[PDB]
Formats: sequence, structure tokens, C-alpha cells
Amino acid sequence: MTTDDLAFDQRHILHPYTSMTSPLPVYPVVSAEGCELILSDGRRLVDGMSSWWAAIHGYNHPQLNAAMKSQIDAMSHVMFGGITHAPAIELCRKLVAMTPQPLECVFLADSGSVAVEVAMKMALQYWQAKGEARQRFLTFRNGYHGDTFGAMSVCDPDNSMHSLWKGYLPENLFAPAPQSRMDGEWDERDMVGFARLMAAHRHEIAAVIIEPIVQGAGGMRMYHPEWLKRIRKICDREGILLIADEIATGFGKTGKLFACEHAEIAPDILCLGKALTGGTMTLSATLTTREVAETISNGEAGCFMHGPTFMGNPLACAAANASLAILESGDWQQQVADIEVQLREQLAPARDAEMVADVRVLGAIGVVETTHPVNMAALQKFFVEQGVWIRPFGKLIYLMPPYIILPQQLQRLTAAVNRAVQDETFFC
Amino acid sequence: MTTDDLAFDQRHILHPYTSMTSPLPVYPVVSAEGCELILSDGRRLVDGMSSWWAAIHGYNHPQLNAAMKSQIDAMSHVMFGGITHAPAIELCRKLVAMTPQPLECVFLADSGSVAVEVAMKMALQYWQAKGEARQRFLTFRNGYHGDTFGAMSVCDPDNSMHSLWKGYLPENLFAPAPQSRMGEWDERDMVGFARLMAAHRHEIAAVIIEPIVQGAGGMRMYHPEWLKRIRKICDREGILLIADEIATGFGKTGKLFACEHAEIAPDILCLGKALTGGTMTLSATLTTREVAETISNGEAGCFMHGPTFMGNPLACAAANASLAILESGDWQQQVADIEVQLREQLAPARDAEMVADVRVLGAIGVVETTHPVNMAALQKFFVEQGVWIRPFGKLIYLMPPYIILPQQLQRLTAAVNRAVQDETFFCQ
Ligand code: NA
Ligand code: NA
Repeated sequence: MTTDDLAFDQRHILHPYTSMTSPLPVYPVVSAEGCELILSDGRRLVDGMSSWWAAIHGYNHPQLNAAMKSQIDAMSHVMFGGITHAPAIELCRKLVAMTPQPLECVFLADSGSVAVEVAMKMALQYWQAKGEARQRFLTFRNGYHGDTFGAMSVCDPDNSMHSLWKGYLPENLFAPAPQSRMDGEWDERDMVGFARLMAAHRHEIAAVIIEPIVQGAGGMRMYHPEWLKRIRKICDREGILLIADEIATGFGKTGKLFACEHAEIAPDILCLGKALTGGTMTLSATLTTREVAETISNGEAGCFMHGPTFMGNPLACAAANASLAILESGDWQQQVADIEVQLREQLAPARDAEMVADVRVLGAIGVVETTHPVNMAALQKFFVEQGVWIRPFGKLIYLMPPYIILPQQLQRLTAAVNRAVQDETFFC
Repeated sequence: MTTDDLAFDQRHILHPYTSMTSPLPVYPVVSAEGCELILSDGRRLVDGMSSWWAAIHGYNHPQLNAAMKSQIDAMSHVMFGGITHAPAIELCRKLVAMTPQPLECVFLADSGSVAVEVAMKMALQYWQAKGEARQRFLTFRNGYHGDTFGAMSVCDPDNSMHSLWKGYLPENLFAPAPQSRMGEWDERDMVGFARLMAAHRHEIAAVIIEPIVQGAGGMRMYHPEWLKRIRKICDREGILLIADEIATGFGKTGKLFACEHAEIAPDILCLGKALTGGTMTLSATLTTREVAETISNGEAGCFMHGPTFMGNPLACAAANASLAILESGDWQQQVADIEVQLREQLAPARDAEMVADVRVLGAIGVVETTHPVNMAALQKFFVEQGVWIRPFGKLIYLMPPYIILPQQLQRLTAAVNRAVQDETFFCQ
């Protein structure tokens, strides 16, 4: 990669949520292996982000590589319309078996936002088929479910700047963000807001949608499992569908295979992505119950009205399959368990740093919330200089490393966070 | 694949737009090579669909294969937030170079519907930043733009069963489907469109259409004069023009991009399907400096979107290799020769009783029937003829790989003519 290459990227290439007139620096990666990213100039970085929570087995994993190459030898892609294939079947087999019992119907798709759109469409078509006028969604503040129109309609209105689309997006119901902590105690006062909304709109609510236990992009919040129990039961009593968006929490990240396990509940609709493929390429899945799948198919439309061009992509399914196989060994439990203890122990000190507001850890997720917003360009440069890859945002410096990280590598990550928050150099 | 594998697929795996209470047969594919699919029983099928218009160079292409495997050796994925890489740089250079001059800013995404979602979001953010109350989209009837909620809102209300979502979907403006055929131009065709423009010009955020070919909404082929007039009306009113080329892009209609047929440039361009040579999902939305800059200078400070697998290196490497094959220029004469053979060999369908119309454009051949096809019976018939053809509603259509051998194309056109001779394969 030359500097002419980099100039082209700056001038012509949009990146996620970032200015085109005032872009900040981006770092050129040429390769990756184990828990390391390798920059154009040869510098090696310990990855603390797992490429946004997806690369749970790291990079250039032998088993993922072998699976992907063997699938390329067979066929990289074939359409799913009237056709099925081994990688899709094996993948759906594992997904059904590894999730609660009632979730036995799988809709594969290409990205997490699309998986959410699917869930929402499933809920609307379900009620339409039942003859009930239910088109509203009840969600939590601080939630994040994707960037498409429907997914945006259930994202935190303030976080996502809904004023930009005021009049275009449908207006849903927003209960207050859950206050009780995953670490701490339950407080029944937490429920009043949600109960008042349910009492007033019970008759028009299509589904309740939330991220179980951990609210990711909306604040790295970690709330009490009692919430899911309460919600599940309310939805049960009222007949309302429950959608669990586990695109970020799925596949071992919070200490359990699926965060719903922390509450011992099952949603009617389950959304999966990110770590599904071991972070090799995009893929998503939405699982539901027989009751939902059949009810939809029996309505006016005769089917679930959705079907993306690359639905069931073999290459991505094979990668996903190999990822799940690594997990079946059960090794991830001990790895995550150990990462959780090392994160609690090594981020604890940051609680005393002046720029820190809170420190929370769950599974392989370690968060340092600061009092002021970070200086993006300066802090990013700092992490790179320390030989680590950490990508902060707003007031959140967080780590979510591959499960195969070595204690020495993890220690390099925690050391870097602790050093970043020791004064105001990199803030505002 | 065992029989138990197939049974599992039937009862637990959703497929595109098809019933889970009355599921129809699917055919198990083990691999693919050249222009053929290979079933579990050893049967080889000539692919007439290109996996829904994407696999323009066929299957197991050695160059596509080597490019994917090589990138896997370097890294199949790394996040795009704060990072860039060769495969994305190289792809954006080609996309910018091969499209019209004003289209020079690229937003890569994972699927086509998202590309459209991105285009619609660009138009809304653009007007918001300019302080103008513009939230309507003006489009054509019979249009198809994707399955996610925003895309759905510009799809044909009747074809897409909008009654199902009445009250959730924003209400856009729908001008009459273009009548003039790809045929003589009739000025009266414009009355509709003009009426809508006059009553809502102050409110229209953008005009969105599929240029020349309306695919999924009816495989319709209309006069290029329409694009000329729409470009002129949009210039005059100062409205943005979105051209959805997810289906027409990369050679399909005999020109690299269908907007060429009118020598017009849109403000926003959507690409997908054949972008990667049909190996895996990837999409792209290009726009102008005016749009990208205006948006980044508005209140949000950026364009508000960023999928997790944005810029996926493996997908980008695949697309680069696919674009490199097209660079040779061989596709032009390949598509021209396919157009001739389609015209010549579909002509006979005009003597068949079940046919309503026959139309061909570039590598696309369409036989529209008088009655809806019997999906299960017609699909099995084609498989028995050693071809893969996937019809729908009243359309039996062909979009084969550019490298298809004349004897392979003959097998496809022969099967179509046979299917439409009588009622056997019709209704259900
Ligand atoms: Na299950
Ligand atoms: Na261009």
C-alpha cells in the first residue's frame, strides 16, 4: 500500500459513521494472524476489538481457513431459491440444537440489521394473519438494533438522532433504559415506566424488542437478568411477541452461550450475527417458533414475505459451521471465564483514575466509561503506538478480545486502557 | 447429504418467499463448475439463472478462486472503522473509474436492499442539511428495490402487498409504470409523472427507479427517453435521481451500466449482485461530491450508517477479480452474441398458447405467460431437462453466465419453449 492508495481512500471512500469533509486517519492493515493485526509498515498489534465483537477465534485460524477453502473448491455460492446445500443444513442444525427448544425455524440472511428487519416483519405479518390491529413496537431507551429503516425505528431516538427523520420513521414506544445492574441488586422501581406503557398500549403492541443483558452500541450497559424474566412473563400474560436481539451477545461473549441463558428464558424471535461466522465474513440468522412461522404462512400472503439474493450463502455457512464446531468443544467457557477474571482484576484500578466514571465487566466484555468524551484521533494514535488495537467511541473505552488471547496479550490491552485514562491528554 | 438432512431442511429452514406450512421441493446441490450445478445424485444442470443475475462468470472460476484463497491467506476480514486495506482501495478505484464522472464517493455495504436503504437515507439527510422539508420519494409502479422497510416503501404496492403493512410504511408517490417499450416514444406516457411532479415538486426528496429494466416487479423493458426526461426534470426541480442498478449493473443489458443507454448520470447509484461475480454478498452505493459533502456538513457531521462487515476484504478481493475479468472487455461480444441467440431461439414462444409476450434485452430473455406457473411441477420439469430455471408468477426468464456455451444456451431456450406449449405446467 502506497500513500497514493491512502489518499484515494480519504477522498473517495466512506467509512462507518465518520465525516467525508473532516475525516480522521485510518490505519492500513495488510494481514492478521492469531490475535494480531499487521500494519502496512510491519507493526504488529494485539487486537482488543475482535473486529467489532465478531472474530472470537482470532484471525487466520487453521480450522476456519481449511473450511473456507474446501467450500470454495465445492462452490462459493449458489442461490437458495428452490435449492438447498450441506453448509446451510449443518449450520441450521447447530443453530436449532444450541438454542432453546421452541426456536426451531431459521431464516438466514446477510447482515444483522437485515436479521432485525426480518424479526419486525415477522411480528407484523404474524398479527396481520391473526386479524389483530397491532403495529407498534415497545422497546427500551439506549437500545441499538441496526441502521436500516425498521431497525432504526427501535433504536434510541436521542442516540440515533431521530429528529433527522421525524415524520418518516414510525413512532414506537420507548420504555426507560433498565437501571438495575448485572453486578448488583434488583430494584422493582425499575419496572414502573415499562408497566405504565404496557397498560396504555397493550392492545396495539406487536412485539417487545430488546438486547438481552448487554445494551451494546447504545451504551455498553449491563443490566439485571430479572428484567428478562419480568418481560417474558408480561409478554406471556398479554399474548405479545418477544424479540431478543443477540447479534452482539450471541456465541459466548457474556459467559453463557446466549445472554438469554442468564435469565433462563426463551424469546419468540432470536436475531444472530457478528460472531456467527467467526468474523470471517457477513452472515446473519433469525430464529423463531413453529407457532410464529406457521401462523405467518397461513395468512393472506401464504408465506413469510422476505428473501435476499445471497440468502444461505455456502461460503459463509461453511465458515459459520467451522466456527460453531470450535465452540462444541466447550473450551470457550474456560477461556471466557479466565478472560472475565483477568478483566475484573486488571481494569479494577481504573476506577480510581480521574477521567473514569464506571468500570463494568461481563464475560469477555470489559468497559471503562469516562466522564468526558474521548479525542478520537489522538487516542487512536496512542493505542497504535502501544502496539494494541482499541477503538473507542463517545465516553466508552471497551475491550472485547478473541477468546484465544494469551494472558500476556490481554495484559497488554488492559495496561493500555489504564494508561489512556490516567489524565485528560486524550479527552474531549 | 442424507435423507434426514433433507427432511431437516424442509421442516426447519426457511427459504425465500415460500410457505413453511405447504413447503415445495428443493434440490440439493453439492458443487458447481463452469456453467453447471451438480446435484447430490450426480446430475449436472446448465444454469440459466446465474444464481439470480450474480454469477456472470459461472462457478469455480480459477481466477475468482485464486483471488479468494489468497485473500484468505492474508486476512478474510478486519473491521473498517479506523482501518483501510488494499482490497477495498482497489475496488473503490475500479468503481469510481468505470462509472460516470460525477459519481466519485463510495459507500460499501453488505447487500442490495441495504444499498437502497443507504441511498434513501442519503437523500433525506441531504435535504435535512439544506433545511428543506423533503421526505417523499417519487418512483414508478412495478418497481423493486429490496426487502427491508425503507426499500419496501418504494416497491410496487400491489406486487409487494402493501396492505399487509398499511400504517407502518411511509406513503410515497407512485407514477404509472413506463409504457413506451425499449419501441416508439409516446408523449402521453408522461402525463402521470408530470401531474405528480407539479403537485409535489416542493416535497420530493428524490426520484428512484430501476433504469431500463424493471426486474422483480415484472421484467419490464422501457424506452431510454424516460431516463433523459427524468434527468432533465430532476435537474430543473433540483431533485436527486437514484438509479437502482443492483440488477442491471455490470453488463447485463449490453452496456456496462444501463444508464448508458440514455447517456445519463444519476446523483446516486446502487450496485450489488454481479459486483462480486456471484461468489458472496457485497453492495455499493455511489454518489456525488455535492451530496456527500452536504450531508457531512449538516447537523449529524457524517452520513449516519456503518454496517459491521463494511468493506469486507474477502468480498472486496472477489469483486476485484470479477471486475478484472470484465476489464478484458470480452463480456461485450459475449453479451451481444447471447442477445442474438435469445432473440432467435425465444421467437418460437410467440406461437405458443400459454404466452402473453416475449422480450429480450442484452443477456436477459423473458417469456411472460397468460397464467401463473405451477412452481413445483415446472421446477421439476426443468431439472429433468438438465437445466436450472427458476420461474415466478407469470414469468419464465433467463439470465445466463456470460461464458455460457452456445450448446448450453440452446438447452435452456429449448426447455422454455417446451414448457409453454400447453397448460400442463400452469396455474398449480
Ligand atoms: Na432451538
Ligand atoms: Na465515477
